Formats: sequence, structure tokens, C-alpha cells
Amino acid sequence: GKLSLQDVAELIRARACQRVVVMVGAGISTPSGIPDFRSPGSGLYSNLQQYDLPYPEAIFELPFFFHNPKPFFTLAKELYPGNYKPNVTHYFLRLLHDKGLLLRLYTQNIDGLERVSGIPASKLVEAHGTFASATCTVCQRPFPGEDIRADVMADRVPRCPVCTGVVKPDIVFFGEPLPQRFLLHVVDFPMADLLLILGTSLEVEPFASLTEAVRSSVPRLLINRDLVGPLAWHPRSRDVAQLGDVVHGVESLVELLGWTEEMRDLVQRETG
Ligand SMILES: CC(=O)O[C@@H]1[C@H](O)[C@@H](COP(=O)(O)OP(=O)(O)OC[C@H]2O[C@@H](n3cnc4c(N)ncnc43)[C@H](O)[C@@H]2O)O[C@@H]1O
Ligand SMILES: NC(=O)[C@H]1CCCc2c1[nH]c1ccc(Cl)cc21
Ligand SMILES: [Cl-]
Ligand code: NA
Ligand SMILES: [Zn+2]
Repeated sequence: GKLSLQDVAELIRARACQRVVVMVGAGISTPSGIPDFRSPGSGLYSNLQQYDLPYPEAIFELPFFFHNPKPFFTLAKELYPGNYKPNVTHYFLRLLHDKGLLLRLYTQNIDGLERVSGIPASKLVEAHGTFASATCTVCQRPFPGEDIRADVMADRVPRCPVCTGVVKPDIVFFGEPLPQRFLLHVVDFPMADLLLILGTSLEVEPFASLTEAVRSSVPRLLINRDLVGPLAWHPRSRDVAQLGDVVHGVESLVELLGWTEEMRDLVQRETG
């Protein structure tokens, strides 16, 4: 006795849902070639034995970064924007934006692929910050994101040209304050008429709890390998779970929306 994925498509087609709030995590970028955290076998938290860490979470903790920033920058050579491309998941969200349906996209990812896919900054809440800008950890001087990359790609720990203190990209490490734009969740979540949650385990707060901030009649559509978080534990009557690979699930929705040729055209134009 549940809504189907077709029911969600048909709400969108009818513009009965036209203020969509989306929440994403690391699962949406595995198809682009970036590991997630928690997937058995391939996740970061399963495969950081080599790094100089007390435990894997440490690489993304501000305290440990001060001790040794090397593991973080070693790893960020890779993760640094330029070398991965958005996938169909990202371009679907672009298409939602272009059709006037996207209220806001909240991302936990630092890969920057939402911006890469053409989502305007005003539509985006990068809840864990960005590599696009950087900041001295001693003097607070801001820097050209790009300038820091020069150093990172050439295997050097970025130091301030002024105080020589370590320059850190504007990423929210563990325990750190969320970015200023995160405050938009108070205007957004009550206004949302559909919530889409893609590729996240919903293990970390505040995202786990935002899924409960939408009004009780709002459908929640999960596209993800597993049923997770508040959707597993506190199901609501208009929840839909499309479980399986995220690209498959998005492609199923896109087909039900009638957008398949538009998405093919989009993707070919952008990346093909
Ligand atoms: C360091 C920090 O503060 O923040 C990071 C991160 O932003 C935060 C949230 O983790 P996040 O929820 O983003 O990542 P996780 O790695 O915790 O969750 C990824 C979710 O995506 C699913 N998944 C991965 N690939 C998939 C695929 N191809 N198709 C379908 N599902 C797939 C995977 O099963 C999991 O549920 O945990 C970490 O603590
Ligand atoms: N695809 C990603 O962006 C994921 C996987 C790459 C590392 C990463 C992600 N999300 C993060 C959130 C905070 C911090 Cl410090 C790191 C990450
Ligand atoms: Cl070895
Ligand atoms: Na050490
Ligand atoms: Zn400095």
C-alpha cells in the first residue's frame, strides 16, 4: 500500500510538485569514479589503512589536520576538482533546475560536481564547503582556490605567502560549524512539496534530521542502494524507496517523467 516511482513522476509532470528539495551524498558520485565512505570493500572508511591515522574519520577532522595535514592533502590530490565529471545523477538535477522545479539542492559532497553540472550557486547549499576557495589557518587570509591547487598537485603542503601558516581549502571538517548558506534550510524545508534523497547513508547529522523537516504530507523519494536513516526507522505514508544503483534508479524516474531524450541530449552536449 505505497506510492510508486510512477506516482512521483506523475506528481512532477502535473506540477503538483514544483518546489523540490534534494539532498545528496557520496553515493551520487561513485558513478563518476569517486569512492563513498561506508560502502563495504570500496568505501574510504574501509580503505584508509595506509594513511597516518588513529582511525579513518581522522583525515577529515580539524584537530588531527593541525597535527599532520599531509594525509588530508595526499588524499585531496585526487579528490580535487578537474579530474572527475558529473554523471547522469548530476545532470538529472540540472534538468530539474532547468525545468523550474528545483527549490534547493543540499549536498554533503566536497567534489563540487553539482556546480560542475551547471547548478547555479543560488540553488546550491554546499553543506561541507568547497575547494573553490581557501583559507590560512593562522592569519585567515582568503586565497584563489586555484592557486592552492597548483601546490596540491605538485605534492606540496600549501603555506600562506604571508605568514607561512598552513592554507586549508574551505571544507567543513568534522565538528566544525556548517557554512552560512546552511541557514537556508529554515525557509526551504517547510516550503518543499517533494523531497528527493539520493546516494546518502543519512548517518550524519544534520542531514539525517532534515529528512523529517518537510511537512507530513510531502512525499519523500529515496534512490539509494539501501533503505536508510529516518526513512527506515520513521516511515511516512507517502515515502517511496527506489533501491538499487543510483544511475539505474534515476534513469527509471527520468523515463517515467518522459525526459529520456532530453537527458540524452543534455548529457551528450555537456560531456559526450
Ligand atoms: C567528513 C564529514 O563530515 O562528512 C562525510 C560525508 O559528507 C558524510 C555523509 O556521508 P554520505 O552519506 O555522503 O556518504 P556514505 O558513504 O555514508 O553513504 C553513501 C550512500 O550511498 C550508497 N551508494 C553508494 N554508491 C551507490 C550507488 N552507486 N548506487 C546507489 N547507492 C549508492 C551507499 O550504500 C550509502 O548508503 O559522512 C562523512 O562523515
Ligand atoms: N564525493 C565526495 O565529495 C565525498 C567523498 C570524497 C571526500 C568527501 C566527500 N564528502 C565529504 C564531506 C566532508 C569532507 Cl572533509 C570530505 C568529503
Ligand atoms: Cl603494503
Ligand atoms: Na604522526
Ligand atoms: Zn597566513
